[PDB]
Amino acid sequence: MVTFHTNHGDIVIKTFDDKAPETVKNFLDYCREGFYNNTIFHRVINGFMIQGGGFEPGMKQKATKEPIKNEANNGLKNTRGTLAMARTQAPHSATAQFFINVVDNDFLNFSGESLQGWGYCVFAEVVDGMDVVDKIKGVATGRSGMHQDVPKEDVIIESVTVSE
Repeated sequence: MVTFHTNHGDIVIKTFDDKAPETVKNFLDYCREGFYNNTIFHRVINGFMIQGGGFEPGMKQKATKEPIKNEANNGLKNTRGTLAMARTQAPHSATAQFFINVVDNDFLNFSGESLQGWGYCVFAEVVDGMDVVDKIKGVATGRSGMHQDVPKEDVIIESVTVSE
């Protein structure tokens, strides 16, 4: 288990260690190294997802490790409350950024090992604090440089605690 301590409340998640082993290891290493301390949910789209783990306040992107393999061919679906890895168009490009699905986002799901099919790798699920996720997803947002859906007030991941 892992708890995001945000300035809107605690989000408790259970990792899917068997189904996305490299994603979960990559995630837990960032957690333990403090990488997510004082990052924000920088992209918030109600009825879609909330995305964070990349930027400090002022959209100062953090330096990351080399990207990880996409494990979305594990068959796990981007249903409400699941966590998945954000990434660019390249399927195996994900680094630290993740998002929480706030609806069932069936269109994000793996359908084939290809550009358009690879989809987004689910690696954990919220087990407590979906109320906090539902508060964050509804905050006011706006533009910030080349970025859209940036919360007008920072939604800050203050720190992460690991439970074993």
